[PDB]
Amino acid sequence: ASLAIGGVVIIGGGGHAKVVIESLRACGETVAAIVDADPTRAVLGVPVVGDDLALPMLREQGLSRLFVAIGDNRLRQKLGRKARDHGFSLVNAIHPSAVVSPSVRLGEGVAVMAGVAINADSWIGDLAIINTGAVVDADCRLGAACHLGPASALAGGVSVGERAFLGVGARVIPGVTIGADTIVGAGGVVVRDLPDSVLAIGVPAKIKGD
Amino acid sequence: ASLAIGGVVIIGGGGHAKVVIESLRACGETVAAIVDADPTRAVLGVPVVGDDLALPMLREQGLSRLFVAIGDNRLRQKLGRKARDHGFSLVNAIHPSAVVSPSVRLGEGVAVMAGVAINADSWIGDLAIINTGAVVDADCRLGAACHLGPASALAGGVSVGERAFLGVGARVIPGVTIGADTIVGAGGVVVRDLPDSVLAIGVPAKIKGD
Amino acid sequence: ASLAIGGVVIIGGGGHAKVVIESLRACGETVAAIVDADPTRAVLGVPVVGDDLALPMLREQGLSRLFVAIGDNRLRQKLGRKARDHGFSLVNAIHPSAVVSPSVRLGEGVAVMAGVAINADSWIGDLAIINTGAVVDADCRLGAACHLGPASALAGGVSVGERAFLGVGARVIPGVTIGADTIVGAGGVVVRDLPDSVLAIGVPAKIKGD
Ligand SMILES: CC(C)(COP(=O)(O)OP(=O)(O)OC[C@H]1O[C@@H](n2cnc3c(N)ncnc32)[C@H](O)[C@@H]1OP(=O)(O)O)[C@@H](O)C(=O)NCCC(=O)NCCS
Ligand SMILES: CC(C)(COP(=O)(O)OP(=O)(O)OC[C@H]1O[C@@H](n2cnc3c(N)ncnc32)[C@H](O)[C@@H]1OP(=O)(O)O)[C@@H](O)C(=O)NCCC(=O)NCCS
Ligand SMILES: CC(C)(COP(=O)(O)OP(=O)(O)OC[C@H]1O[C@@H](n2cnc3c(N)ncnc32)[C@H](O)[C@@H]1OP(=O)(O)O)[C@@H](O)C(=O)NCCC(=O)NCCS
Ligand SMILES: C[C@H]1O[C@H](OP(=O)(O)OP(=O)(O)OC[C@H]2O[C@@H](n3cnc4c(=O)[nH]c(N)nc43)[C@H](O)[C@@H]2O)[C@@H](O)[C@@H](O)[C@@H]1N
Ligand SMILES: C[C@H]1O[C@H](OP(=O)(O)OP(=O)(O)OC[C@H]2O[C@@H](n3cnc4c(=O)[nH]c(N)nc43)[C@H](O)[C@@H]2O)[C@@H](O)[C@@H](O)[C@@H]1N
Ligand SMILES: C[C@H]1O[C@H](OP(=O)(O)OP(=O)(O)OC[C@H]2O[C@@H](n3cnc4c(=O)[nH]c(N)nc43)[C@H](O)[C@@H]2O)[C@@H](O)[C@@H](O)[C@@H]1N
Ligand SMILES: [Cl-]
Ligand SMILES: [Cl-]
Ligand SMILES: [Cl-]
Ligand code: NA
Repeated sequence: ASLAIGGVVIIGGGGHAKVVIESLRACGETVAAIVDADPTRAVLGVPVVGDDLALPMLREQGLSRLFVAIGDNRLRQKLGRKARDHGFSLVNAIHPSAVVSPSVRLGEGVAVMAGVAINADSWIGDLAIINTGAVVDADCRLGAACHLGPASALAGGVSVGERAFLGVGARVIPGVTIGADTIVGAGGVVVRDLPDSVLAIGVPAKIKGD
Repeated sequence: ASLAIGGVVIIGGGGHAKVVIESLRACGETVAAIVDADPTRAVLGVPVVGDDLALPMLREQGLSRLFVAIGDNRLRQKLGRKARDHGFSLVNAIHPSAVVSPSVRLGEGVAVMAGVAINADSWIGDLAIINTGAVVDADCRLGAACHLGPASALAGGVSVGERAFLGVGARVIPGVTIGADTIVGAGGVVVRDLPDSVLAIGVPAKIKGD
Repeated sequence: ASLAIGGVVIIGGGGHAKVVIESLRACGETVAAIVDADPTRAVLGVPVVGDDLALPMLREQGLSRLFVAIGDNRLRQKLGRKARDHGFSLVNAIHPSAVVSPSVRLGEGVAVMAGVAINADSWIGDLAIINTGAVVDADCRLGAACHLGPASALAGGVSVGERAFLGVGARVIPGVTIGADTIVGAGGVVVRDLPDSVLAIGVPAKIKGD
């Protein structure tokens, strides 16, 4: 738990964390430490210092910036609130190759991976993930802790509910609203609104029941 | 109608205009004014000065560069001809993140959005839209006023007819020709030539009649 | 066969070569000559000097760097071995717009086109093609001489066998293994492992027999 001052604490030490670490370093930021539910190491050279019980120690030692690198959307949302309760500020991890329009509103704790484009007047909720190569056209609204998977695309005016997940290569046509907690499978093409809490797959995407 | 000299006039004041405005500003250009069929405001800080009846006034006051920011392909084509009749030059609106190969032939009034790649020896007709994240591989031929939607992709040697439209995430395999005025739905995967004036949807794309 | 010293020899003079030539020139490299099975010209200003029988002459004259610009995966693999037997080093042709993470392991003779992203801890075999706009998420393993077509995407932890081919816009969900010599059609969405030597198409991708 000997750290250098000033850097970013990461919650989570998986594959998603690797990619976030490399976005932060590409921006010139320093990653100080990881906390992981397996407290046993290092991720890309960043030390795993403990589990979430190490958060107060990290804060006391002067570290105050944090990113939640956990793919699971509800868990990420809960951990972001825990981190803020412990006095951390949630940074954004935006790869320098991402194109984020100057009229985009960004929340906090947002991941925006390499190759992303986000166009005019889009709003991006806290703790959203806009993954590698994803496209978000103008006037979209992305709720807190949703996840646009790699190579997915939203055409204009699409709203994505809190904690919704779009799989790799999913597509949404203009004006569509997708409910909270909804999953679009990989490659699904969404051509009408989706309610909350369903799973939709196919071209066109169709809701799959039990 | 008090303007600064030297900038670009925009026909259209919708969501597409927002994105074009931001491409032009990312290149260091100034947008002078919008003309919109609803002559009532501002779009991203650009004043709406009137409807298309204001074109001659704008030209007389020394403005001579124009972009047609209208998604509808036939309407865009008609408005580009009107603009040229009124003595405007049609500029291109190419986001600085777009990769346009040095052997690409570009027309005039072309939009090329953020994250696009256009490879060797492709030809891009006047008033085409190559939207956000779209890929155009080598040796493609894009007719005037066609529209490759966001995240769409053409493999090599594909020809797209005048005013054809490919929806978000559409794909075309090598060597395919798509007729004029044809629509490929979002996510459609085109594996054989399409004639003029049809609608094709699905993986693989199939023509949908009445 | 009068050449300038120091540049890259290209095997193949087709559409793929055009794109590779332009990646190399975008990096400031000089392309010295093409050898093509049709020994009859120039490709983008690069002289065709002969067929593969000209390799020893080229080496003797001091040229030692080579790229194999042949789309056919098995043929490319064979030609890369021939080139190395003749004393050439196989360079990589990585467009400057590609984002290649600093923990990616790259082989030799690899093409990485414009707009590609390759994330943390991915390994890319010799003579792989990562084509225009393709995305490779973290922890992927790409075998020698495979081809990820334009706008394709691998989510995390995907393994692609030697000489496998993914068509334009193909998608693979996390953790999937695709066998050697397997073809995924354009737009195919792979949701379970694929054995060697099959063809799979559709959303979801399904193996197509005779
Ligand atoms: C749709 C999904 C959520 C289903 O997971 P699951 O319910 O465990 O489903 P299974 O793998 O057991 O397959 C269920 C059935 O749906 C089909 N299926 C699975 N995923 C599909 C998809 N994306 N599109 C269409 N059909 C799909 C399967 O072929 C199977 O069909 P069957 O009835 O013929 O066997 C999942 O396959 C998916 O697409 N995940 C995306 C994950 C992702 O992209 N992650 C990126 C993280 S960065
Ligand atoms: C294909 C499209 C043009 C059809 O529009 P429409 O004819 O008004 O069709 P509807 O929304 O009434 O739906 C018609 C039927 O086709 C199906 N469908 C619609 N779009 C589909 C698509 N892209 N792929 C496959 N099926 C589709 C619907 O499920 C419906 O099926 P049903 O017979 O089971 O009800 C449209 O859905 C589309 O894909 N638009 C793309 C727009 C776009 O990407 N814009 C980006 C601008 S930058
Ligand atoms: C799948 C593929 C390999 C099949 O080639 P092929 O076996 O010669 O097939 P054909 O063109 O004769 O069509 C065979 C059948 O499969 C269907 N089909 C073809 N390609 C398909 C695809 N990608 N997805 C779903 N169905 C497809 C056809 O509609 C036809 O169906 P039918 O039985 O109703 O006629 C090919 O179409 C493909 O997708 N190629 C991708 C090439 C590419 O992306 N290259 C980029 C290089 S950089
Ligand atoms: C967006 C990505 O999300 C998922 O990636 P991921 O990195 O979140 O998932 P995994 O690789 O399983 O790693 C999650 C890591 O997160 C840790 N973890 C799991 N729960 C906790 C927790 O409560 N607190 C802390 N501090 N860490 C936790 C696990 O011990 C594990 O090391 C996967 O679904 C990927 O496919 C996807 N690309
Ligand atoms: C490429 C894009 O095309 C479409 O976007 P768009 O910006 O063209 O569409 P809208 O948002 O409806 O806006 C069109 C604007 O264009 C104006 N307009 C419509 N017709 C005219 C016209 O004849 N002359 C002028 N000067 N303006 C015209 C309308 O009054 C409206 O303000 C949509 O289909 C989008 O989903 C798509 N991304
Ligand atoms: C990745 C790309 O692969 C394929 O492109 P390609 O450039 O390899 O294919 P083609 O345009 O037919 O050109 C292949 C060139 O490669 C030459 N060639 C074919 N065989 C040989 C060879 O053994 N030695 C040499 N030196 N050259 C060979 C042919 O004479 C021809 O000029 C196509 O499938 C494209 O659609 C795809 N984008
Ligand atoms: Cl660091
Ligand atoms: Cl301006
Ligand atoms: Cl050169
Ligand atoms: Na892209």
